[PDB]
Amino acid sequence: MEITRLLTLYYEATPDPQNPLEGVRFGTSGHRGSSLKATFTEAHVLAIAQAIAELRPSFGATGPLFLAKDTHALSEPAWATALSVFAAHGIEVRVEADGDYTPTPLVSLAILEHNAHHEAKADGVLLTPSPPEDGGFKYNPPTGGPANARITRAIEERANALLQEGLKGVKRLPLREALARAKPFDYAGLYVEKVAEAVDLEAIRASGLRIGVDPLGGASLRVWERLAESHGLPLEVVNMAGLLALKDRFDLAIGNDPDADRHGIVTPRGLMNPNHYLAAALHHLYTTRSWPGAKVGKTAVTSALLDRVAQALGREVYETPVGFKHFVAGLLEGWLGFAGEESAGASFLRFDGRPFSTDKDGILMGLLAAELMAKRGQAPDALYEALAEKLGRPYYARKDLPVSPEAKARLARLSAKEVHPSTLAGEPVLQVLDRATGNGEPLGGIKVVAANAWFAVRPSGTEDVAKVYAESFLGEAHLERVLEEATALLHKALA
Amino acid sequence: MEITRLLTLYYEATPDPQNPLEGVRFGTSGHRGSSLKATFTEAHVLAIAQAIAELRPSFGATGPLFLAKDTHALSEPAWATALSVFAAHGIEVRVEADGDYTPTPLVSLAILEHNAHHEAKADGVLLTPNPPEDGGFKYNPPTGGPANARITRAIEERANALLQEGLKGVKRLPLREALARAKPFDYAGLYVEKVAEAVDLEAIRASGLRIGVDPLGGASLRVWERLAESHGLPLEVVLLALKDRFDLAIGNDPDADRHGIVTPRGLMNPNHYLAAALHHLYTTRSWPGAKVGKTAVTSALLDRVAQALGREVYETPVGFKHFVAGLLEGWLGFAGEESAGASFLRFDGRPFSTDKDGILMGLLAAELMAKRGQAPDALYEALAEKLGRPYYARKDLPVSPEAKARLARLSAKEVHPSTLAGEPVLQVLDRATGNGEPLGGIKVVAANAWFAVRPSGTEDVAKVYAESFLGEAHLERVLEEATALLHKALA
Repeated sequence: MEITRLLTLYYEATPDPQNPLEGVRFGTSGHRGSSLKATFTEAHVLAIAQAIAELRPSFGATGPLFLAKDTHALSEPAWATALSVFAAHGIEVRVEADGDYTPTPLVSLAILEHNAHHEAKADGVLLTPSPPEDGGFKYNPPTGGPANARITRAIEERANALLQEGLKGVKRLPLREALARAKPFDYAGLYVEKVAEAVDLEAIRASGLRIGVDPLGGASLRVWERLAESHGLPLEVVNMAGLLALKDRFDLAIGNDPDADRHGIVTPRGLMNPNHYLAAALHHLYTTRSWPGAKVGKTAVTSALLDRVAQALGREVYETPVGFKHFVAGLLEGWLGFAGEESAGASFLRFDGRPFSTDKDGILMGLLAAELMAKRGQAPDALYEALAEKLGRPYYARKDLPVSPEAKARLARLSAKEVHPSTLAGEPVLQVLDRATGNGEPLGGIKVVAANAWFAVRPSGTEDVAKVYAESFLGEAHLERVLEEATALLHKALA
Repeated sequence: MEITRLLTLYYEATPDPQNPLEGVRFGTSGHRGSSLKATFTEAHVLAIAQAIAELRPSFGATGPLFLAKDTHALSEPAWATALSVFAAHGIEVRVEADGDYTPTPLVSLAILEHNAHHEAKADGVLLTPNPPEDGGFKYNPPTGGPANARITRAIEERANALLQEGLKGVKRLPLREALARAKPFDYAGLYVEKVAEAVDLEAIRASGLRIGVDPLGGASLRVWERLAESHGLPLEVVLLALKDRFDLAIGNDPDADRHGIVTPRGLMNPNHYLAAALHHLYTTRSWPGAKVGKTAVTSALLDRVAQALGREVYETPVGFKHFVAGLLEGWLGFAGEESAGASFLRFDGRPFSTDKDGILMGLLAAELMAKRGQAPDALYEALAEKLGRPYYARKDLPVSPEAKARLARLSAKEVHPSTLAGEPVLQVLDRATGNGEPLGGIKVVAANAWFAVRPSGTEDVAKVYAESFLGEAHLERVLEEATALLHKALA
């Protein structure tokens, strides 16, 4: 009674109209929850899909809608629900042709290629929670990436409005009919073809390397197999990358999560720290691509090693608040060559300089590790080693400080002016920020920055706790010194 | 995998109003179907639950309704749907207190036990089907056992009427609300205490035997573990029970109304086990005037065994429902069926379970080996040597859609040979010798062999059952003449 109960609740459970916490909370990662908590039910999908069908035009999407779903249990029912209402709105929905699952970056690609050649722009709906065992509903506009706050805010309001009026305003069609309406689309077909213009597939097939790829039960199965059998890639499809280390008997092994927007890198030395791989990937990228006037994008809590890698390569960084959405415009327009988070997510531009995928691409990042080892005659983790030695070795850590429901609110109002220590673990504070250096947008929480270490602290949008991040290029002892002062300072301000 | 699809289709799919094959088909086994074929969907459950809610009064049930579900995926949502509807009608619904699943026999006991101490009689609803791909909805009246044809026919029409009118007449509650109104009931608890009134548990406890029990991922998991615990029974809970490191092993199907017996010699043929059980039962219980119940297709060894003990046989059409009344009123101490399903009376002549009880039969197999000092299969061997060894064959003959209709019109007149496999035909029947009700099909009886032919209710098939006490080669002659006779009559 776990999975069967899980799907029965999706349909049998409904959110409490009077409980703001069970309604549609469309954020940076779309709407997420679980039927076990009544936070992700048929009710939620009907409202969000209805809302998107109504606001779609205003968002500038008049063409087809690319529908996808990952391997999460609740995604199955969601896909059915969404498809059913959209089809009832006459919108041309495009569903997976080969298989039933479509990784997030493939939808991103399908939208981009479409709007680059058609007037009636397309958008996309991805039913994926990211990842334990909960549902997710994400929207990607004609930009082909995570929707911005204006669009999410508008979806959320309408969804809750419909929900609040009992859904009497939702139009639906029976699955059977909707399905007869849907138009099959070869997502992977398009992927295998175009990815060749972002990654040197040639250099990989002639590398003599033995690359392993574990779809980890995710949705990247079909695309990996087709990438291998369509470019003659030396990669074995053997069904982040949790426990892919099972067999370090490959020259390199790639892993992807359910919607494959994230990646894990394994080598004989083991599983790479996400931040460390980004560092290496970044160096390899800006060392082989010609991206005139293209900055390096990253979130405020992303490793500063990327910062040091960019400087060493005469490249400028564009720091933003957490949320891959802040990179979308930058990638879509070409001024961001590489964009990544510390959460094992990233993407970069094709050679051309044009965008490949505006959302996080776990597949592209996996292929790159292969290309990196190929062209450089050096493993990715060994590249990180060379980077750490020359530019500085980062020590990252993060902790959560439980906070009283009242202090949690005080944290929300906290700003740079209230957090101004002259020192950080023995170093002169160079900056205190409450806005992202790249776009100047507020970043929710503050960041204290020193020459070799920095720390940030932001409120948890779910539970009453403060999320503190800290990094240092001076060692574990120093890193603890930073966390202590961070914690300390943090409580003084929330007192 | 295909399982999330199976459950999603339970809700996203519905039966076509213009196609009778997808409507409610409440037979002897209740309603069975699959969402993958729009034959078992929320529409179906909503319609049946609503039908039963409106008809319970006329069926004589004005008390609690015992709800239960097995381990079939489609049983989960069906439980939710049924509970919601029943709750909306103010019906007091009893649900599984321990674990989430509950075996058919355990519901039967609860009804019987309740109706023997209250005036507002109780009934039950079990959500169970068959393969993992489908589910079912069964109803057990105040009798405690499978509903008869009258009730079943009433449920079917009302349910299809609702479906035809889009379910406009279906009222329900949100699961959560219905769930709050649900009264938890400890099924296994009542079973563990009362079973000691039907089988000699002390004998098993002291037997020194090592028994193995394989619930097979079914709903009987809890009751078994609790039986071993509350009685000191040498039962180890774990038909692939093919891992004979026990003196005796037991298997049960999902809803536990069927049993499978395993000994170092292998898996006992269902019919054979029934023979052994029947003998041990009548050479051990004192059931004054209690006849032996069996279906027209169940092995004749049972007839011989009953004859050897001076007991009358009461043969009926297929369908355990034909034994309910007899078990309920005491005139039949044992009721068995070739499909590995049986039940019997309590030591004192009172009903224990009026429906098939794979747990009872399983416990009985151990009591048998404990009290007799011989395995169930060694007993069957002795009965076969003394009264005659049976050879049973089953065979489905696919028939054109046209013959399927002629088959349904076939009677004793059309199938009347003078001899069967070189033996004089004693009687040709199209009625059951016990009650006298049509057995739907025909049966040809010789002194040492017989064969029956009946229409499958689900597909264009004529089912042929043949048995001979003369060996393999002779069985082959019985089948052949049988299929030959069948084709000719359906030409």
